[PDB]
Amino acid sequence: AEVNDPRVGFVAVVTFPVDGPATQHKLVELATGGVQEWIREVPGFLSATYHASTDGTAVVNYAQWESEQAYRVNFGADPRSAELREALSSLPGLMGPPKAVFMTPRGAILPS
Amino acid sequence: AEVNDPRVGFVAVVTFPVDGPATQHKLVELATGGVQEWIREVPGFLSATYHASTDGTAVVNYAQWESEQAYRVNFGADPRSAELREALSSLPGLMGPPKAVFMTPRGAILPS
Ligand SMILES: CN(C)[C@@H]1C(=O)C(C(N)=O)=C(O)C2=C(O)c3c(cc4cccc(O)c4c3O)C[C@H]21
Repeated sequence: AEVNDPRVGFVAVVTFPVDGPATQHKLVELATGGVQEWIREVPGFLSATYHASTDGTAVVNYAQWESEQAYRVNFGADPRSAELREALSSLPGLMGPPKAVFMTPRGAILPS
Repeated sequence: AEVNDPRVGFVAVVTFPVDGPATQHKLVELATGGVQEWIREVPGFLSATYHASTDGTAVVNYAQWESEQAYRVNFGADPRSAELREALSSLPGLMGPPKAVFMTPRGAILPS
């Protein structure tokens, strides 16, 4: 969604510490895989964008949801979220567990 | 811009540690209170979205840029960037200097 779309009620920013660019590419490919297609159809899901840090040491997911309740009761309650968490957090090359920060959009500066 | 617009070549995620929700509100209010009106017309600036962490301890900015070159040359190299930093650090309730992570969008999941 546009970053300041009013439908975006909740945002998760998840950071995965990796040992380098080869692992960053694998992590992204696995996360945006094809078998993660079910996420697209979860009620309340708006977007998940994976980024590689410029220094090769981290992959960051910025994800937009309609609400915290949608994220917790529709994605979190689904058995596939536990499956995906296991898979991503056990890929070889990870230097620690993913760290998530949950947050609400409160203001935005955009060009006119 | 849409999170997966291909024009987004460079992203900065800046985390401001704060002492609770009241400071969260005051910092977003400051950041969107006109101190950075000038940024809207900077070439290559796409957006700056400020969010309050749900735990009350940080304000996070997700900022989209057309390229790292536009960010460094049209933002970082402009003396007004430093004035903006100084304005945001002068607020009571900040608990440390802001932390930045620089990154490139590499994959996305959108709805359907
Ligand atoms: C490893 N998986 C990928 C991982 C793990 O471990 C944690 C965690 N253990 O704290 C986490 O919070 C994740 C998280 O919040 C995720 C995970 C993927 C994921 C995918 C799409 C949207 C979205 O919002 C989201 C997400 O929030 C990946 C998570």
